[PDB]
Amino acid sequence: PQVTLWQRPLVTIKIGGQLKEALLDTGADDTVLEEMSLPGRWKPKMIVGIGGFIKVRQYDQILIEICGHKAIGTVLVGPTPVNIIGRNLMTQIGCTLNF
Amino acid sequence: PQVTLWQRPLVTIKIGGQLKEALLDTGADDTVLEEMSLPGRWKPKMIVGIGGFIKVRQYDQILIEICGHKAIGTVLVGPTPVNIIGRNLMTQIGCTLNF
Ligand SMILES: CC(C)(C)NC(=O)[C@@H]1C[C@@H]2CCCC[C@@H]2CN1C[C@@H](O)[C@H](Cc1ccccc1)NC(=O)[C@H](CC(N)=O)NC(=O)c1ccc2ccccc2n1
Repeated sequence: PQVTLWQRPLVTIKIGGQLKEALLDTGADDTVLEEMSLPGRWKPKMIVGIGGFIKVRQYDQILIEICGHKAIGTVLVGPTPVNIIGRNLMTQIGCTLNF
Repeated sequence: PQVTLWQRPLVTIKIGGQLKEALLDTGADDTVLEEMSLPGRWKPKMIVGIGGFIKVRQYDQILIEICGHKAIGTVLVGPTPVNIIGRNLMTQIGCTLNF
């Protein structure tokens, strides 16, 4: 459906057997979730945003359901004040901007 | 038109008599442009993103053309590595996410 932007575009994702709210971020290249326990092997990684860098744990081949749509991809876990769904998973579910 | 997200959603804006590329960011509450000269009176402001805070100059009632669509609103100028069009101006031009 058409999600307008008067308020933040938040949605519910299910990942790691848990339900969470997340922000559909067309400006985030990656998907970054708050600290949590995930099944798998991870690598350290450094990412950067407006204020500088944060170190996150990279997870690959993670199944994540975004509003009921299964998607598999790389998830970054770390100190983000808010769970962010980046363009990587959004393209998989078919999201897009309308102008 | 429907802007997909395989690559970054960049567009051309015209502001301050100049043409610039900017990112359509559904995850940014505000609009933040790289340091530039703007016509007006400004207030200092602190904003925060993934890595922490940055101090920006707030400008109000600024006319900014996004891909030819005039919009008037508050612009934040400061040390951002990339010009960001936030949800504030996007709602004015009628942008929205399609799921
Ligand atoms: C997540 C990551 C992969 C690191 N990518 C990014 O962070 C990219 C980096 C890009 C290049 C540098 C300039 C910014 C763009 C867009 N950002 C995405 C971009 O969408 C980013 C996502 C975000 C949201 C909340 C908190 C942190 C980060 N938004 C922001 O940084 C905007 C800044 C603004 N416009 O006011 N912040 C917020 O709108 C915002 C909202 C709620 C908050 C709650 C607590 C703390 C901070 C909060 N910040």
